[PDB]
Amino acid sequence: ASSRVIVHVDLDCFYAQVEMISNPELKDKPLGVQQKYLVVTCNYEARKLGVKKLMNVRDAKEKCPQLVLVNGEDLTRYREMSYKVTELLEEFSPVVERLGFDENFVDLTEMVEKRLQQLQSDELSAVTVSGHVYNNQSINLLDVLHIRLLVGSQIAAEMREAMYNQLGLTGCAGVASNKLLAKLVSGVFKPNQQTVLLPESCQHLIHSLNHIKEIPGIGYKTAKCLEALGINSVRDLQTFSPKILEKELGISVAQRIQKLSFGEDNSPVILSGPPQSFSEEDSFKKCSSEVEAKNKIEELLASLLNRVCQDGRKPHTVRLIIRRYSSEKHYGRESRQCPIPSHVIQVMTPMVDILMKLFRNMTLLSVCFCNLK
DNA sequence: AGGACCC
DNA sequence: GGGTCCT
Ligand SMILES: Nc1nc2c(ncn2[C@H]2C[C@H](O)[C@@H](COP(=O)(O)OP(=O)(O)OP(=O)(O)O)O2)c(=O)[nH]1
Ligand SMILES: [Mg+2]
Ligand SMILES: [Mg+2]
Repeated sequence: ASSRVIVHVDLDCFYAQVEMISNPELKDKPLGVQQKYLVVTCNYEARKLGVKKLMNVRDAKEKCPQLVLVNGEDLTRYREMSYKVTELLEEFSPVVERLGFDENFVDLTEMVEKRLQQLQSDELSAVTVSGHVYNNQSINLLDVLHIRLLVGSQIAAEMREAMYNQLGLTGCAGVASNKLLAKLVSGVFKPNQQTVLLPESCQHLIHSLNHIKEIPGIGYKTAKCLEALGINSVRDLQTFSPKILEKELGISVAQRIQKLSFGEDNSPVILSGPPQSFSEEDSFKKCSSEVEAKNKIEELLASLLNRVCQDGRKPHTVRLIIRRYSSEKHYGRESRQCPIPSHVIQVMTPMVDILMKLFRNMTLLSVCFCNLK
């Protein structure tokens, strides 16, 4: 099992789609989904009118005064539809990895091979692509890698069709030989379109990026380190001294990020299955005095309990997260956790009680249940 | 507990 | 306003 066919599915303006489906009157109006002072996402009509993702509400409403806004602080419906998407994809092939609420990877390698064994040495030359070919690259029908990726594009088109027919949702897909490249290529044509990457255009796709932060896997901190070292482009990263990179980022981060800079990524698509943790949050800048705010911890709990119940499995740990404030230097939240007594596993008041103590041990209040069994 | 990453 | 896995 060497060469892979991977699809990355990435839905369009996910919370906005869900809001437009719920309230048809919002369809073909420019629409922003708001959380506190942020317009976290907006539909493609708003993006034509200036509105950007994670743009603050003011900038957004003076870029576009008629922008309609709906509150998206409660994730219940987005989370529900998100699992519907994953389950539908799992029906195509069972190893589906989630990334956030609206991206999924599927390893289609077995499915592609089974479809190939089913065509004769006649219709093999009838194989055609579905959707865009990255960089308008010519297909070579005698290249077995090209043929597999095209069958991969046909499977992806069937996935996007089923999503739309069964769930009312549109999205993009990217088909490529690994997860890094499938995820880079899925965003090439948006919204609601798909693209496949043939191997000869891999360097073109990688060099299309304008900074190494654009590479999935390289974040805020790593990008700052590389900068400090004079590394700005993908090519700077590709040509940089492996030794020097090793003894600066650790052998782990360094060998992996350098491979990514070439388009190389051996990481497997992992079956996400059910979630590992369940949390709810609330934000209020300045607002929590450190006493008159327990009632908040009680709401978070009431709502979580219903979710964790419905799941069918139970958590064996609970955690309280907080954020403090005086100025905005970089990062730092705070957590205390402890196990959940097993009497209480099998509800409110004793949980309120455990939490009010983890509080006393210690803007933001969140509760997180984890260590599910 | 907290770090880095992700959407 | 959520999530993942590693140290
Ligand atoms: N609060 C918050 N929500 C986010 C953040 N990133 C993503 N989300 C939510 C809003 C999105 O609708 C959903 C999926 O994230 P994506 O990056 O795919 O953006 P979205 O689908 O809206 O846009 P797209 O059409 O994919 O460009 O997750 C973030 O940094 N903060
Ligand atoms: Mg995305
Ligand atoms: Mg999306």
